[PDB]
Amino acid sequence: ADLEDNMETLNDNLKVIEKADNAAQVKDALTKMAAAAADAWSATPPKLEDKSPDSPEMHDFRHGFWILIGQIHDALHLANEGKVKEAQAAAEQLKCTCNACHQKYR
Amino acid sequence: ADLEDNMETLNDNLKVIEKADNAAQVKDALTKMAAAAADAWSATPPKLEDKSPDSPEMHDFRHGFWILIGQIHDALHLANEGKVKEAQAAAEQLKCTCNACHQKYR
Amino acid sequence: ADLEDNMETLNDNLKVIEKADNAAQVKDALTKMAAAAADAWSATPPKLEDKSPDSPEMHDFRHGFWILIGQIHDALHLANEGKVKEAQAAAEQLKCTCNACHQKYR
Amino acid sequence: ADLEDNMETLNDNLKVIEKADNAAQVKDALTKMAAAAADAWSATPPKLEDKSPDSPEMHDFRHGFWILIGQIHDALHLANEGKVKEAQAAAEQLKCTCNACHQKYR
Ligand code: HEM
Ligand code: HEM
Ligand code: HEM
Ligand code: HEM
Ligand SMILES: [Zn+2]
Ligand SMILES: [Zn+2]
Ligand SMILES: [Zn+2]
Ligand SMILES: [Zn+2]
Repeated sequence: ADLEDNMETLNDNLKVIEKADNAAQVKDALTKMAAAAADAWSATPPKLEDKSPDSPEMHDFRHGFWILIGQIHDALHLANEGKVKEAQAAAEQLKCTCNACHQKYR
Repeated sequence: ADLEDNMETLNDNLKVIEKADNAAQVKDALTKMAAAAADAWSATPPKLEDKSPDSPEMHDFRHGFWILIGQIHDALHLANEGKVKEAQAAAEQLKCTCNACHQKYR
Repeated sequence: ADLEDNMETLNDNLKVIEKADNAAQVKDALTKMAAAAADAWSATPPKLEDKSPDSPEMHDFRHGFWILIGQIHDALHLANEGKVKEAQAAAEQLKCTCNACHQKYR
Repeated sequence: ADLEDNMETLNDNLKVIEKADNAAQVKDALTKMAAAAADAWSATPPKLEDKSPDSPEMHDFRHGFWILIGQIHDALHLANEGKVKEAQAAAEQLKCTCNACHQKYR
């Protein structure tokens, strides 16, 4: 659905990964994050409402999702390999991307 | 919207890139493809209708979109640098990904 | 060592993947390709000997190795998950990048 | 050459990026970092000397370099586009990867 709901599922599932005991829990959480990130692709954030869909800001905004999506992808492979700690570490590294976009556009 | 519509916009814009004379045309077409690929993320193809969203087939199906999205991302950077020929070559390389998914799931 | 030798190991191991019966064989081959691709990074091809290391051609040449390295990395994740067929398909998709560089610079 | 020398050039060039006033400076520094990261690929860190090259630790160590290499690649596209501030931000995000590997293996 909307940007806020997608952001909520990203946040909820990042916390799930942080507290996870097994690979299945991490895999499920990352799958849901992948779907939320993909669904958020086309959203226009409130702070960029006055800007063109083709503006440098909107391109940069969408670029952040490219980065997040790529990171979720790789973290899911690590989880699929049963590498819980490695996948959790990869999910922690996702935060740098979360935080970078929030700093600019939230 | 639906899978078929997203595939049409992928195909339309790939052709635009092949026939393009300037970077602006390639940039615009790749941007459209990126949106279409992200929107297609969550779709269930007709041939996998009987399968679980968590089946090996559906994970592999979605994985192909991860690959496509990554390739579109890189091609847009080359287009942004004004490297028309390089971006066109990158777009041609996308076809390997198109064809690979079609052969399995179309 | 030298570009030719790295290319030999890339080609040899690609063929090993094609003929492989299990994931261990694919994993081993892809690990060898990863090392060869990384070692090839800083090589200057005969056809670009007259060009500056900072030339558009040399940047483009190195870029092709980034692409190849990224694809080997993902294919190895698939092999690590025991997805032999998927990893073999991924390795087949590597050829598009092999061929693209050879057409321009070999 | 050796791991320590590669780390020095990574560190020196990261600082250059942080203090840079032009895209050319950032481009040059990122190119050097890419070469150093590629060269570090096959190194065995002192803390993993008693481990097999096929150990989980060595796989994870090498994985960190793939991640770094991917991020340097993206950052260089941004610099090539003349987006100094975006490239500098991308280089800052590299630190997350530097720091993550150091915490585990330094
Ligand atoms: C896993 C990574 C991420 C997490 C955990 C996350 C989490 C959140 C949370 C909890 C909110 C607040 C929702 C609310 O109550 O209003 C939010 C808002 C927001 N996020 Fe993220 N986020 C992530 C990645 C990103 C990325 C990559 C972008 C941009 C590329 C982004 C852009 C935004 C924007 C623009 C808002 C404000 C939404 C609004 O006001 O409607 N986020 N995020
Ligand atoms: C740029 C690359 C691609 C192009 C140019 C392309 C093009 C097309 C076209 C023209 C159609 C027929 C649409 C119609 O009239 O019904 C189609 C269908 C389809 N494509 Fe793609 N495609 C691409 C990428 C992909 C990828 C990466 C996947 C899988 C991950 C995929 C999966 C499918 C499926 C499952 C259908 C069947 C849709 C249906 O019958 O309802 N495509 N594609
Ligand atoms: C997995 C894919 C690849 C395969 C199977 C492959 C295989 C080969 C083979 C069989 C040769 C000729 C044999 C030799 O002289 O050693 C060669 C040479 C060469 N390759 Fe590739 N290669 C691959 C990837 C690449 C990529 C991505 C690039 C560009 C970035 C590239 C650039 C070159 C160049 C410039 C030569 C000529 C070197 C010379 O003759 O001194 N190759 N490779
Ligand atoms: C751009 C990111 C990075 C920067 C700026 C950086 C910088 C440094 C510096 C300044 C040192 C101390 C000098 C030395 O003794 O080598 C060092 C050491 C080291 N780094 Fe990094 N590094 C980065 C990335 C990484 C990554 C990704 C890994 C692992 C995947 C890693 C593993 C190590 C190890 C094992 C040492 C200790 C080796 C030794 O000195 O005996 N570094 N790094
Ligand atoms: Zn990975
Ligand atoms: Zn690129
Ligand atoms: Zn993958
Ligand atoms: Zn990018």
